[PDB]
Amino acid sequence: KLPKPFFFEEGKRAVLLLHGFTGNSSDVRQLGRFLQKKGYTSYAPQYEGHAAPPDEILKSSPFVWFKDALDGYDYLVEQGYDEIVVAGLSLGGDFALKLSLNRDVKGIVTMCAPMGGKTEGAIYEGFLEYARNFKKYEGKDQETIDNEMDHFKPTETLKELSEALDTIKEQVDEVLDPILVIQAENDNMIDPQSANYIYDHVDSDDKNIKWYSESGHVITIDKEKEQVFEDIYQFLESLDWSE
Ligand SMILES: [Ca+2]
Ligand SMILES: [Ca+2]
Ligand SMILES: [Ca+2]
Ligand SMILES: [Ca+2]
Repeated sequence: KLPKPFFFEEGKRAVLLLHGFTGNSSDVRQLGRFLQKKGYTSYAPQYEGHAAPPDEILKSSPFVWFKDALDGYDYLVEQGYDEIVVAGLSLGGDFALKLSLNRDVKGIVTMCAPMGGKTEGAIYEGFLEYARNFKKYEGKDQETIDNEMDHFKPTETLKELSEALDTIKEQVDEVLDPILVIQAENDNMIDPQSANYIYDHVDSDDKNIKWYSESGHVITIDKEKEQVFEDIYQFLESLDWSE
């Protein structure tokens, strides 16, 4: 079965966990379980068309995915959690920054978040590989996979993604809330210098950047995830919770 949103309820301090483009809640589930062990509630929404056949992404848009993130914040509030940190991986880190401008958060965590909308190379190739792997997961024979990929047209989706990222980069200077910026030094999906851009251009009064030298882009599931989780916990413990 494909992943679904999760909601791990513990104490009154809550974390909204946002996944990346073509990702899903499985990329943040271990972080959610760690946060639960430490007493924090977490909710991980999923973007429209994700955890589903890749054509559903082509029929959706980043505009909807950001609304899915906002809906996740609003779901936490409806469920009784008013004090929320937003933590996002990759595109979700961009959405975490933008969400902080649209909803009241106690803090922001960005994890390998890109700055700017370059899609040529790694993002484009990653999306095609995601689609090919999904069709093999569907049990399709090789001729069917090959022919469907000949007709898979990601250009409009990647253009929308690029424009959404460009817009968020121009909003970074509006960010005010406490922030932890996390980045893998050896990221082969985005420019790791994005992390310096975020750190230097937010207007937050409380900021920290952490680099990890042995992790790849999906840092929440890779070889240093335990240290990443501990660094997130120490950030959360430093914030202005009412309880
Ligand atoms: Ca409830
Ligand atoms: Ca600006
Ligand atoms: Ca300032
Ligand atoms: Ca701090």
